[PDB]
Amino acid sequence: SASALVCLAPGSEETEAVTTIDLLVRGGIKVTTASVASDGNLAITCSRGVKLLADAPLVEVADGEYDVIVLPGGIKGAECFRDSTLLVETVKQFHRSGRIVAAICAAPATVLVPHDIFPIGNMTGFPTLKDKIPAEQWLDKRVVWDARVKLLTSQGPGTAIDFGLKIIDLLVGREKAHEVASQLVMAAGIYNYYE
Amino acid sequence: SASALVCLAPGSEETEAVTTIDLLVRGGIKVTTASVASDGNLAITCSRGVKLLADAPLVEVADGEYDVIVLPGGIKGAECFRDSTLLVETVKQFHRSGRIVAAICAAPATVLVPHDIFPIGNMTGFPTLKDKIPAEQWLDKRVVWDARVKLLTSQGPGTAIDFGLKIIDLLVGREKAHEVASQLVMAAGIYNYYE
Repeated sequence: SASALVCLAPGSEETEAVTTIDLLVRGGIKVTTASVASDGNLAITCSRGVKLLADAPLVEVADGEYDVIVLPGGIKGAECFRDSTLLVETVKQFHRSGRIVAAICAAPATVLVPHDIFPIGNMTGFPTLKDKIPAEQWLDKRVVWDARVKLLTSQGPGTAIDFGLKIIDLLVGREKAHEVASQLVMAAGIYNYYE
Repeated sequence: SASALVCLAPGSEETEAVTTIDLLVRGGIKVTTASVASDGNLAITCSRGVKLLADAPLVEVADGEYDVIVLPGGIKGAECFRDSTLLVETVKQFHRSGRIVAAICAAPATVLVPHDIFPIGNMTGFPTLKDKIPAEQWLDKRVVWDARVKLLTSQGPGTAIDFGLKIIDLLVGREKAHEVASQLVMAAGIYNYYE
């Protein structure tokens, strides 16, 4: 019965968003995609021109029963997220209500830091944006999970598998993470959750 | 400069398709997505439910100036490709005219082998479908490039980066492939075009 809300804005990074969605569905997690900062328009043009159709406007789904809210990166998508009062409030509400916030690539530095959503609490993001993340919070790691604040972060398009697998591990369990990983033909240095 | 025709069908594997498109654009390759939906529909529902929009129906663009035709996997999307006379015709024409055919995951075994498009040449594909590739052609490599017949194949969602980078190497060159790789935060077991 686990579910995820995956946010999409103009300029979101399509590999990050789609890889994550696909893995979550492979993990048996129900995914809803939400259009952010488009006044309800479901057509989203991503950072390298891939066009997606979101399921619903964020304002219609923000109050639902999801276990995780996912913020893909892509600098311009992340800026839309940052500048959306609804997005920011929804992320805060997910946190305060004991749910997971998952953010990749530009999203940590661009969305979470300026709004002080997670002012203590370990976090990563795209490495060339390292300086935008407070020194004491930064870790240069493919995926960072801070259970104290239920914050999952990750670094880039190439870490989207690692990111999605950790969401599965947290929501469904290790066995299912391995089941999913085992069918992807993953590169050798990525953790596969085996026994 | 270089261009790529990326085919899409109902049931295409969205991580494979989108990762490839993203990397090709990062490589400076002009990408056109073509719907192989039998009715010409462009709003494609992929294998895990992601809704992608194709630029054009295949009939309108099959005759274009492209250096490579790319066949994503996904079982039902590859079946659509196999069962499309225009798709098969187009792949044969790319091959006979000295251009590249690139196929990942289910596409080699489902599209290429039944139509005997490559009676000679090394190929890979999704490992659980290995028995569907003639033993004399099968290799268990993340990416297989057979220059003799200009056939590029790859194995799964987790090899989509490897696949896309090799397309860049072939269409643009090693420098650009390395440039793109270096932006991704990719895992250590993916060749990064250094040396």
